[PDB]
Amino acid sequence: YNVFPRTLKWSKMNLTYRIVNYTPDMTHSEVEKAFKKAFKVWSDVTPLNFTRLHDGIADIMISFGIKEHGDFYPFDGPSGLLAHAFPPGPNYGGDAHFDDDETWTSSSKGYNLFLVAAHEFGHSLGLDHSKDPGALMFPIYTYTGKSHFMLPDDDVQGIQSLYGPGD
Amino acid sequence: YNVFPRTLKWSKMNLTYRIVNYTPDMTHSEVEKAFKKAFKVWSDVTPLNFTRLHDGIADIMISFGIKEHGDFYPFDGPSGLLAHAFPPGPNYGGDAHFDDDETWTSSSKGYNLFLVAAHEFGHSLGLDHSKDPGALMFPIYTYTGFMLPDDDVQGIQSLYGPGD
Amino acid sequence: YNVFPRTLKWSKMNLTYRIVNYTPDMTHSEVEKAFKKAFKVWSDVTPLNFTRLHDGIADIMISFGIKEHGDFYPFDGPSGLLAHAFPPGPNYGGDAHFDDDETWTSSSKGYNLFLVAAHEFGHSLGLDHSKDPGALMFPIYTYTGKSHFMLPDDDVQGIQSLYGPGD
Amino acid sequence: NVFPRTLKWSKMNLTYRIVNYTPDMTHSEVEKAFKKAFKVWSDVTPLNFTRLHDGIADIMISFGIKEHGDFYPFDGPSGLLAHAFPPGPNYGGDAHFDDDETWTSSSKGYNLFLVAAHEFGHSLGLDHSKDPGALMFPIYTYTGKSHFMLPDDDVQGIQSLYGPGD
Amino acid sequence: YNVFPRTLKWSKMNLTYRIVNYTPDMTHSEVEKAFKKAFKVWSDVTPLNFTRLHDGIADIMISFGIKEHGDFYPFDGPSGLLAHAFPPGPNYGGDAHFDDDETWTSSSKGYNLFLVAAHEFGHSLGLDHSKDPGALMFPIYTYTGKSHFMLPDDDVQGIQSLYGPG
Amino acid sequence: YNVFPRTLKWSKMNLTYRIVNYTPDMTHSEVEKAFKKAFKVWSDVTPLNFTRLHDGIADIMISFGIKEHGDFYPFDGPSGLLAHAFPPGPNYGGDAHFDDDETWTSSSKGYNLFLVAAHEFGHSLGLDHSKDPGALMFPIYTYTGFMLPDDDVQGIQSLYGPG
Amino acid sequence: YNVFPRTLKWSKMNLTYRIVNYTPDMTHSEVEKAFKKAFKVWSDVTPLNFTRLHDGIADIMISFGIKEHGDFYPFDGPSGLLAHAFPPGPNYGGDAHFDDDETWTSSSKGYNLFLVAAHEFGHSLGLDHSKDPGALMFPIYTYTGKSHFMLPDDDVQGIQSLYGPGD
Amino acid sequence: YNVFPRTLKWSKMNLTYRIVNYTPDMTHSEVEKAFKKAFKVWSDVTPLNFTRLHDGIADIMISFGIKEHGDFYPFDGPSGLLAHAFPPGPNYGGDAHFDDDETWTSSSKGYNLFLVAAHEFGHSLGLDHSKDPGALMFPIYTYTGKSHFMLPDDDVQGIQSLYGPGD
Ligand SMILES: Cn1c(=O)n(Cc2ccc(C(=O)O)cc2)c(=O)c2cc(C#CCc3ccccc3)ccc21
Ligand SMILES: Cn1c(=O)n(Cc2ccc(C(=O)O)cc2)c(=O)c2cc(C#CCc3ccccc3)ccc21
Ligand SMILES: Cn1c(=O)n(Cc2ccc(C(=O)O)cc2)c(=O)c2cc(C#CCc3ccccc3)ccc21
Ligand SMILES: Cn1c(=O)n(Cc2ccc(C(=O)O)cc2)c(=O)c2cc(C#CCc3ccccc3)ccc21
Ligand SMILES: Cn1c(=O)n(Cc2ccc(C(=O)O)cc2)c(=O)c2cc(C#CCc3ccccc3)ccc21
Ligand SMILES: Cn1c(=O)n(Cc2ccc(C(=O)O)cc2)c(=O)c2cc(C#CCc3ccccc3)ccc21
Ligand SMILES: Cn1c(=O)n(Cc2ccc(C(=O)O)cc2)c(=O)c2cc(C#CCc3ccccc3)ccc21
Ligand SMILES: Cn1c(=O)n(Cc2ccc(C(=O)O)cc2)c(=O)c2cc(C#CCc3ccccc3)ccc21
Ligand SMILES: [Ca+2]
Ligand SMILES: [Ca+2]
Ligand SMILES: [Ca+2]
Ligand SMILES: [Ca+2]
Ligand SMILES: [Ca+2]
Ligand SMILES: [Ca+2]
Ligand SMILES: [Ca+2]
Ligand SMILES: [Ca+2]
Ligand SMILES: [Ca+2]
Ligand SMILES: [Ca+2]
Ligand SMILES: [Ca+2]
Ligand SMILES: [Ca+2]
Ligand SMILES: [Ca+2]
Ligand SMILES: [Ca+2]
Ligand SMILES: [Ca+2]
Ligand SMILES: [Ca+2]
Ligand SMILES: [Ca+2]
Ligand SMILES: [Ca+2]
Ligand SMILES: [Ca+2]
Ligand SMILES: [Ca+2]
Ligand SMILES: [Ca+2]
Ligand SMILES: [Ca+2]
Ligand SMILES: [Ca+2]
Ligand SMILES: [Ca+2]
Ligand SMILES: [Zn+2]
Ligand SMILES: [Zn+2]
Ligand SMILES: [Zn+2]
Ligand SMILES: [Zn+2]
Ligand SMILES: [Zn+2]
Ligand SMILES: [Zn+2]
Ligand SMILES: [Zn+2]
Ligand SMILES: [Zn+2]
Ligand SMILES: [Zn+2]
Ligand SMILES: [Zn+2]
Ligand SMILES: [Zn+2]
Ligand SMILES: [Zn+2]
Ligand SMILES: [Zn+2]
Ligand SMILES: [Zn+2]
Ligand SMILES: [Zn+2]
Ligand SMILES: [Zn+2]
Repeated sequence: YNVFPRTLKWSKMNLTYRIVNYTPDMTHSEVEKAFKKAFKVWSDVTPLNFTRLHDGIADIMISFGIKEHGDFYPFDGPSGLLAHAFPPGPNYGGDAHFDDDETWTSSSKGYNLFLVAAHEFGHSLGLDHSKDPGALMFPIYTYTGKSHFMLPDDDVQGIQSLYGPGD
Repeated sequence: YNVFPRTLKWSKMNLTYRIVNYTPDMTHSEVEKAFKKAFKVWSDVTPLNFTRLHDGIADIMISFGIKEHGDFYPFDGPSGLLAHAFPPGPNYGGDAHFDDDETWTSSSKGYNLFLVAAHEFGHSLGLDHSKDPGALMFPIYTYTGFMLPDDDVQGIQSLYGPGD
Repeated sequence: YNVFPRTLKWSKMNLTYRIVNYTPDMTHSEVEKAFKKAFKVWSDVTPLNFTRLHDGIADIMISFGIKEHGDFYPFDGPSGLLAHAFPPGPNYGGDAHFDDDETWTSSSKGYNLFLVAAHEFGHSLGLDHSKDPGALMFPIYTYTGKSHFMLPDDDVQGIQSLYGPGD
Repeated sequence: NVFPRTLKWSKMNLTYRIVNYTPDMTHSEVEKAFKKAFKVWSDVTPLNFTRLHDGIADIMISFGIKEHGDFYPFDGPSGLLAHAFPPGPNYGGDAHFDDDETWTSSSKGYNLFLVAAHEFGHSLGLDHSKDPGALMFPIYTYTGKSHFMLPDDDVQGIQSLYGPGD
Repeated sequence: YNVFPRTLKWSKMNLTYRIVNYTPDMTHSEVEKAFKKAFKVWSDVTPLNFTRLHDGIADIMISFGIKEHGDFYPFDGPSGLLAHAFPPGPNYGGDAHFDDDETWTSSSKGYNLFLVAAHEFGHSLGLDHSKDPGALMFPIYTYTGKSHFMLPDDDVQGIQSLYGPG
Repeated sequence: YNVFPRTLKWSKMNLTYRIVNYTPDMTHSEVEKAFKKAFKVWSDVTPLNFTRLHDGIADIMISFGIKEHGDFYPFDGPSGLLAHAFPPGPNYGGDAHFDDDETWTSSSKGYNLFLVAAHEFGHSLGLDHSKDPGALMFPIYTYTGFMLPDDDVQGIQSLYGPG
Repeated sequence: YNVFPRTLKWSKMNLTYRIVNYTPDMTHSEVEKAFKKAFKVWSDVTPLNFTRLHDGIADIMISFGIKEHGDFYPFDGPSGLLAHAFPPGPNYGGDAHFDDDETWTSSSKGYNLFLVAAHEFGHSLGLDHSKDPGALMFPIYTYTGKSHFMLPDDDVQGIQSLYGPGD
Repeated sequence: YNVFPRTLKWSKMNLTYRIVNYTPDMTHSEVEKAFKKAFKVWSDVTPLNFTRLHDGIADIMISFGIKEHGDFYPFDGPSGLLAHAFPPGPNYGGDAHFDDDETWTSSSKGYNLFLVAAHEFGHSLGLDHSKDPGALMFPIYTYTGKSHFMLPDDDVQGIQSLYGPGD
C-alpha cells in the first residue's frame, strides 16, 4: 500500500533541469551562469543534486515565454507577474517559467534573473512564500545590492525541514 | 517559512460524485453500474460513503475526454495512459478522467471500466501506487480470471479506518 | 548501483491466456484442446490455475506467425526453430509464439502442437532446458513412444520447486 | 531447471563485434575506444572479451540512425545517444550508437569510450546507478581525461554479479 | 477505615494526550503517526476518543527519556525495559514514558514505536499484562508477522471489559 | 507446586525468521534459497506460515558461528556436531545455529545446507529425533541423492495438524 | 597522589555531547545546528574540542524535559526557569537540561535555543554568572537581534581563565 | 627463560586472519575488500604481514554477531557499540567482532566496514584509544568524506612505537 506523499517534496535527491530556451536580454553564458548559481543556492544547504539536461524531459523544465505559453497562468507583459514555478510533482510540477516581457539582467537593472530563478526554484522544491521580509521566499522582489549571496536563515530552515542539511 | 500542507484524506465521510459525460462504448446504465461498483469496493472496507449528484459541483467529478481535455495532462490516443485522478482536496481534487480513446467495456475486451475506475478512485481517496503485483493499486492494468486485494484494504483502512 | 531483479515465477496463481489467432493445419477445437492439455500438464502438479480469455490482454498471449512477426526474434520457415516463449513478468512476459511455417498436428505428423506448447509453456512459467534426454524440457523434439502423456519427473520437480506441489 | 535470477552471462568468455564504424573517427580510434571500454569491466572481474571480425558475437556493436532494426529508433542529433540490451540471446548484450551524434576521442561532442563503457555496463547486467559520480549514472558527464578509474559504485555493481578479478 | 479508591480504569471516556518531547530516531511526523495509530487501535473498539494537545497538562503525557527521568522508575540503557506507563488516574497516572536508549522505528528494526506505544497505552487505559502469548498486552515484545495490524481478540475483550464496545 | 511451561508448539501458526549472518561457503542467494526451501518442507504439510524479517527480533533467529558463540553449547570444529536448534519458546527458543567449521553446500559435498536446516527447523517446531532411519529427523546425517518422509509428516502433524 | 582540582573545570580538552531527545518546537536539524553553534562559541576561544555522540554516555548529556525530570531542580511550566546545567564533574556534571514548556525557536520569538544553550554550556564548562550585563553569562536572558555572534569580552576572559586560548 | 612482554604486542610479523562469517549487508567481495584494505592501513607503515586463512585457527578471528556472541562483551542492538577487538595474545587475543545489528556499508551510509575494521585492527595489534580527535584510534566514529585513505600521523607513531617502520 501507499498513501500520497505528506508534503509536496521530491522523493529523490538527484534532480535534473533543462534550459528549453533563452532570453534575448542576456548572453547564453550569462543565463546558464544565473541558473547554475540559483540551483547552487539550494544544493549548498541540502543533499539535493542538480544535473543539467540539454534535450529531453527533465524534472525541472525551464523556459522563457510571454502571454499564453501553455498553462493556466498566462503572463501579462512588462512588470506585474515576473515568473512562476510549479511545486514538486509529475509533468508540469517543478517547472519554472519566466516572463520574457521583463528585462532580465545579471545586474541591478530590470530584474535580476539569478534572483528570481533562485526564488522560483524554492517553489519548484516545495517552498511556499515566507512571511519574513528578509527571506528569499518573501513574495516581493527585492534587490539588496550585489554582494556575496548567503541564503537567509528562514530559507535555509525551510528547505532543510524538507530535505535535511547537506553533507 | 511555509510549505504546502497536504490533503491526504478527505476531511469528511459523506463524499459526492458526478458523472459529467459518458463514453460511446457502453450504455449509461453500464457506466453507472461500473462507477457504483468502483465506489462500493472502497466504501465496503471503510467508513466512507458516496452520493451521486446529477447537477452541480461534487467532490469527485468524473469525465471522459481525449487528448488535451482542460488540465494540461493530455491523453495519448489508444493504449498508453488509460485514465488519471487527482489526490484529495478542493476544486480539481478527487476528479477522475478517463481516456475516451480506449474501448471501455464490462468485460475483458479493451479495458474494463469498473477495474480502471476502482483503481483511479484509489488515488482520489489518498492512495498512491503499490509495489505488490496483485494489488488493485498496482500501476499496471491486468484483467484476471471481485474481492479487493488485502494490500489495498491495508492502504485505505490506514487513512480512513475499518468502518465499521 | 542496481541490477535487474527478475521474476522466475508468476507471483500469482490464477493465470490467464488468450489464443490470439489460429493455425491453418488444425480446427479451432483441436487447437484449443491442444493448449488446454498443455496447461493441464503443468497445473496438475502445481497450485497453478489457468483461465482462457477470448479478448483483451492475458498473462500468456498465444499466437501463430511466420518470419518477422513483431518481436525481432524472427522465425525461419519450415523446420529449425519451432516456437518460442518469453520468461515470466510483464507485457511480452509469458507469451508463446508458434512458427506457422511448421505443420501443426495432433498426431506424429509434422510437429505435435500439444507437445511443443507443453514444452513452451514451461518457459512461460519459469523453466529453462534440461540435459535429460527423456525430459519435456530438452532442446530437441522427439515423438515417443508412450501413447498417454505422463509428465517426466525432471519437469515435475523442476516446476514444483518454483510453485509448490498440486494440492 | 529454472531461469537465472539476474540478467547476467552464465559464462566469463564473451565475444564482441564492431559491425560498422562511425565517420567521425578513424577505425583505429574506434577500436581503441571499444577496447578500452571493455577493459574497464574486465580489469575488475574474471570476464574476458575476444574481438570477432565477422560472424555472430555475444555483444554486437553497431552505429545507426533513426530506425536501425529494433523497437528503439534513434532521434537525430542529441537526445538518445546510444543503447544496449541486458544479457541474453540474440539482441541481448548488443550495443547501438546513434551516428547522428558527433563521436570523439576528446571532450568535444560525445566521447565514444565513455558512452561505450556505460553501455557495456548494461550489456553485462548493470542498470542505472543513483550515485551521480558513477559511470552508470544515466546522464553523460565528461570530467576531463585524466587516467580512468572505475568509480567504486560501478566496481561494486559489476562484482556483485561476476565477482572480482584474479 | 478507608482504602485507596479506584479502579485503575478511566472514569471518563474522553482523554487528551501530549507529546512532550521527541526521540532522535524518527522524524516528528513519524512519531506523531505512530502514536496516532496506537491510540486508534483502542478507540476503534471502544467509546474512548483521544484528542492531542500541543501545550499544557493532558491526561496522557508522553515523553522520551533515559535513566532517572523524574518518576523514580529509572530506565536501564539498551534492551531490558523498553518503556512504561502508569495505570489510569490523576497526575503521573496514564502517562507513558519511552526509553530513548532503545532505537525506535516504524519497521522491524530496534523496537517498533507504534507497537510498544499501543501496548503501553493499554496500561494507560487500565489493562495489566495478559497470559495470552498472542495478545498485544503480553509482557514480552514480539514483532510479527502479519502486516496490517488487527487488534487481537484478547485485547479487544480486555479493553471492552472496562469500557465496553465501540 | 509449579512445573515449567510446555515446549510443545508455537501457539501461533504464523512464525517469523531472520538470517542474522552468512557462511563463507555459499552465496547470499544460495543460503536464502536453502532456508526458504527448508521452511517450505514443513509449511506445506501444516498450517504453519513463515515470514522473513531483515531486522530485529524474529521468532526463529538463524546464524552461523563457530566454537563458543554465545549460548554455552559450543561447536567442535570440523565434522561431528553440525548444527543445533532450540525447542519452541521465547528468546533462544526456535533459534537455529550452524557450525561454520563445516563446509556448507547445495549438493552432496560437505554438508547440504538445506537438508541440515530442514532437520534443525524440525527441532525449532517441536520435534525430537526419530528412530526411523529413513526420516529427516533421524539423528545421523545421510545425503540420499525432496519429498518429506511419512514419519516426519506424521510427526509435525501430530503437533500442528495437517493444515 | 592527587588533590581535588581547585576549580570545577574539565581535566581534558576533548569533551563529548549527546542530544538525548528533541523539542517539538524545531526540526531535528535546527536543534542540532543550535547546539553545534553554542559549542562553537566556546571552542573558538579555547583548546576545547566537542565531539557528538548519538548513543551511550557523553560528558555533556543534553535533554528536553518538563517539571520533574530526574534531579533536584524541577522546571516550572512556561517562562521562569528556562534551562539549567551542572558544572564539570562525573555523572550529572556538565549536563544541560532545557525546559520544554518553553517555546524554543531559531529566531527572535519565544526563546532562542542557541542563545540559551551557549549560556548553559558556559555553566557546563565551569563558568558561573557574570556581573557584566553585556556578558552571555549574565543571568538574565536578552536577545539583541540576529547578527554574526561574537562572544563578549567578559565571557572570553572567563573561559580563558580556565582553559586558556586555543589555536 | 622468558618474561611476559612489556606491552600487549605480537611477537611475530607474520599474522593470519580468517573471516569466520559474513554480514547480510554487503556482498562477500565488498567485505573481503574492506578487511583487506583495513589490514593494509597497518602493514603499509610496519613490517607486519597479513595472510588470510579460509578454514582453521588464525591469529585474528573475525566474525559478525549479535547480542551474546561468546565473550563478556555482548552487543546491544542497533547503534551504541559497533565492534570490539581484543589486544594481542593467545586464543581470543586479536579477534575482531562486529555487531551485525548495525548496517554495514561500503559508503557513508550506516557504518563503513573498512573504517571500523581498521580502527578495530589497531586494537588487535596493540593500540588503545588516542586522545587525538583526528586519529583513527580516537574512540568515536567519524566519516570524513570519501577520499584516498592516508593513516593519520598519531596512528603511524603508535603502531611504529610497537613494531617499527616497514622496510
Ligand atoms: C542574500 N541576498 C543577497 O545577498 N542579495 C544581493 C545579491 C547578491 C548576489 C547577486 C548576484 O549574484 O547576481 C544579486 C543580489 C539579494 O539581492 C537578496 C535578495 C533576496 C530576496 C528576495 C525576495 C524575492 C526575490 C526574487 C523574487 C521574488 C522575491 C534574498 C536574499 C538576498
Ligand atoms: C481481484 N481482482 C479480480 O478479481 N479481477 C477479475 C475481475 C473481476 C470482476 C470484474 C467485474 O466485475 O467486471 C472484472 C475483473 C481483476 O481483474 C483484478 C484486477 C486487479 C488489478 C489491478 C491493477 C490495475 C487495474 C486497473 C488499472 C490500473 C492497475 C486487482 C484485482 C482484481
Ligand atoms: C511423456 N511424453 C509422451 O508421452 N510422449 C508421447 C505422446 C503422448 C501423448 C501425445 C498427445 O496427447 O498428443 C503425444 C505424444 C511424447 O512424445 C513426449 C515427448 C517429449 C518430448 C520432448 C522434447 C521436446 C523438445 C521441444 C519441444 C517439445 C518437446 C516429452 C515427453 C513425452
Ligand atoms: C573515472 N572517470 C573519468 O576519469 N572520467 C574522465 C575521463 C577519463 C578518460 C577518458 C578517455 O580515455 O577518453 C575520458 C574521460 C570520466 O569522464 C568519467 C565519467 C563517468 C561517467 C559517467 C556517466 C555517463 C557516462 C556516459 C554515458 C552516460 C552516463 C564516470 C567515471 C569517469
Ligand atoms: C496484530 N499484530 C501485528 O500485526 N503485528 C505486526 C505489525 C503490524 C503492523 C505494524 C505497523 O503498522 O507499524 C507493526 C507490526 C505485531 O507485531 C503484533 C504484535 C503484538 C504484540 C505484542 C507483545 C508486545 C509486548 C511489549 C511491547 C509491544 C508488544 C500483538 C499483535 C500484533
Ligand atoms: C527425502 N530425502 C531426500 O530426498 N534426500 C535427497 C535430497 C534431495 C534434494 C536435495 C536438495 O534439494 O538439495 C538434497 C537431498 C535426502 O538426502 C534426504 C535426507 C534425509 C535425512 C536425514 C537425516 C539428517 C539430515 C540432516 C541432519 C541430521 C540428520 C531425509 C530425507 C531425504
Ligand atoms: C553577541 N551576542 C549577540 O550577537 N546576540 C545577537 C544574536 C546573534 C545571533 C543569534 C542566532 O544565531 O540565532 C541570535 C542572537 C545576542 O543576542 C547576544 C545575547 C547575549 C546574551 C545574554 C544573556 C543570557 C542569554 C541567554 C540565557 C541567559 C542569559 C550575549 C551576546 C549576544
Ligand atoms: C584518513 N581518514 C580518512 O581519509 N577518512 C575518509 C575515508 C576514506 C576512505 C574510505 C573508504 O574507502 O571507504 C572511507 C573514509 C576517514 O573517514 C577517516 C576516519 C578516521 C577516523 C576515526 C575515528 C573512528 C573510526 C572508526 C571507528 C571508531 C573511531 C581517521 C582517518 C580517516
Ligand atoms: Ca517537471
Ligand atoms: Ca510581466
Ligand atoms: Ca525580455
Ligand atoms: Ca473535486
Ligand atoms: Ca490512452
Ligand atoms: Ca471510448
Ligand atoms: Ca504477457
Ligand atoms: Ca521454423
Ligand atoms: Ca502451418
Ligand atoms: Ca547479442
Ligand atoms: Ca540522438
Ligand atoms: Ca556521427
Ligand atoms: Ca496524566
Ligand atoms: Ca532499556
Ligand atoms: Ca533512541
Ligand atoms: Ca527465538
Ligand atoms: Ca562440527
Ligand atoms: Ca564453513
Ligand atoms: Ca519554565
Ligand atoms: Ca555528565
Ligand atoms: Ca517546547
Ligand atoms: Ca550496537
Ligand atoms: Ca586470536
Ligand atoms: Ca547488519
Ligand atoms: Zn507558466
Ligand atoms: Zn514566489
Ligand atoms: Zn485529465
Ligand atoms: Zn494509478
Ligand atoms: Zn515471437
Ligand atoms: Zn525451450
Ligand atoms: Zn537499437
Ligand atoms: Zn544507460
Ligand atoms: Zn517514567
Ligand atoms: Zn507492559
Ligand atoms: Zn548455538
Ligand atoms: Zn537433530
Ligand atoms: Zn534538570
Ligand atoms: Zn545561568
Ligand atoms: Zn565479542
Ligand atoms: Zn576502539
